[PDB]
Amino acid sequence: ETQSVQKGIAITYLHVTDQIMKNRDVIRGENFLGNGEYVTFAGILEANNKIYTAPIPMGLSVYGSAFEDGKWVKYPELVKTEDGGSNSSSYEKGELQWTQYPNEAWVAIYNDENFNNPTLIRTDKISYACGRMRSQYYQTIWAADNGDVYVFSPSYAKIMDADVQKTNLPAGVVRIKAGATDFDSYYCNLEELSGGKSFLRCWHITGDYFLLQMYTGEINSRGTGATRMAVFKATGNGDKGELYYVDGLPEPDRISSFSGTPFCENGVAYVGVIPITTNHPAIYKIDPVTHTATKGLTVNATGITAIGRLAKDSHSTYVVSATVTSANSTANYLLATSTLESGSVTPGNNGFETATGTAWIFYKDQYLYRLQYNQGNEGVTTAYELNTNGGIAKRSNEYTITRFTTYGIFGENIISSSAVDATFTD
Ligand SMILES: O=C(N[C@H]1COC(=O)[C@@H](NC(=O)c2cc([C@@H]3O[C@H](CO)[C@@H](O)[C@H](O)[C@@H]3O)cc(O)c2O)COC(=O)[C@@H](NC(=O)c2cc([C@@H]3O[C@H](CO)[C@H](O)[C@H](O)[C@H]3O)cc(O)c2O)COC1=O)c1cccc(O)c1O
Ligand SMILES: [Ca+2]
Ligand SMILES: [Ca+2]
Ligand SMILES: [Cl-]
Ligand SMILES: [Cl-]
Ligand SMILES: [Fe+3]
Repeated sequence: ETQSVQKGIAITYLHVTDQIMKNRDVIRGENFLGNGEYVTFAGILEANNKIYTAPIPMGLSVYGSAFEDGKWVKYPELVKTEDGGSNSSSYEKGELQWTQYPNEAWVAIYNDENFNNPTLIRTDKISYACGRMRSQYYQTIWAADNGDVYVFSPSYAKIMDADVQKTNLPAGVVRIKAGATDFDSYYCNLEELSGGKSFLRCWHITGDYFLLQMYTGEINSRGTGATRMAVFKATGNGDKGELYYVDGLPEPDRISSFSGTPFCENGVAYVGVIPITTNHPAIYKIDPVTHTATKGLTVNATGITAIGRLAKDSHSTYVVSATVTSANSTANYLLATSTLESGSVTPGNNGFETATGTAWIFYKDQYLYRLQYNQGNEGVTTAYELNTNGGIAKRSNEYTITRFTTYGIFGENIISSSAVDATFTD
């Protein structure tokens, strides 16, 4: 029995009720899809009492390229001859970086949070189903309210250097009917409807409506120009899909960024809009039925990084995470407000100072979890709630967690994941 370093998939659970952190045994990532490559999970989607994730191919590890004298190497000219690269895309000699099979998408369906015996299904109609920004892999699989799972691809691989690693498929969407175990016949080419544009990430709003953060020009590694929103009605136009750019937002050349995860309530989506350069961020309400946006709460801070609701007994409030960035520091404030649609909030008092967070997740209206990314080192997390006096309070337990590149919720577990180096037997 021979042990060696191989690629695995790490899973971290934050149980919200028991307030306990667990690591799963690392899942073997090598040859996850049957072609030798290893994978990164993108998204943890709860629907139909199951977990859906997109196993995003990463190419071949050093172990994978060497395995049985290059068995898995389709394009040997791409195997790296020396260490190189930058940031989370640094590579080592012997790697084959990024997938050799860009013209397909996989989805893994798991019966529960123990992540055993996945149903793995493939489509050749779209490229892999994630968005990309730096190290992070953005969820682009989402469930309509009836349980149908829509699988979106922005065709990020079209920007790969080598022809054989670029996808030739336009950004598009496919479907897994609720309770089905394979894709059905649905397909929507989004570039045909969008004016040739793809997207950075997307989310579910309500019903069969989804929100897409659209590019003004070509998709790119830095996310430049991801400054418009569109509403996608999946079953629109006789089950062919319909895409409408959102009206009422600032001009794209006036938007610096959007806040990251929308807050959905009563059939609409609230999103923070951070303008370039006196102009303060504000929360806009996006009505998917009319694809219209209206300006609401103003946030007197640098940016907005989370929007949600917290409650305890008879108390409840909206909560807006606001960043305050100075020349020498970056601070974060949780701000309580009774409305997202008028007025303003300012740190300096109902605010509560926290560390900054790479990702913020509301668990229902009960808890707010902060997840911090730390490059190659370990991530960090803390959690917040409303006390019995309706004030914002920090939860007792904090955690050091494995490096993560995606996250989601299933049941009472917040789940985070990444592709790791790990020892495996054989
Ligand atoms: O605040 C943050 N970073 C901070 C701190 O980081 C830094 O000072 C530097 N970084 C790292 O050293 C780094 C190191 C690792 C790991 O290091 C280990 C040692 O322990 C090695 O042994 C391992 O092998 C592993 O590699 C992973 C990372 O992620 C890293 O960043 C320099 O970076 C920058 O100056 C900017 N960064 C960027 O421009 C940037 C750009 C990309 C690009 O993405 C494109 C698609 O979008 C294309 O695909 C390109 O191919 C790819 O290059 C990817 C990134 O990861 C980026 O950071 C701004 O960032 C920051 O200054 C932060 C926030 C959110 C998410 C993140 O990932 C962050 O880093
Ligand atoms: Ca749902
Ligand atoms: Ca401070
Ligand atoms: Cl629906
Ligand atoms: Cl409101
Ligand atoms: Fe990085």
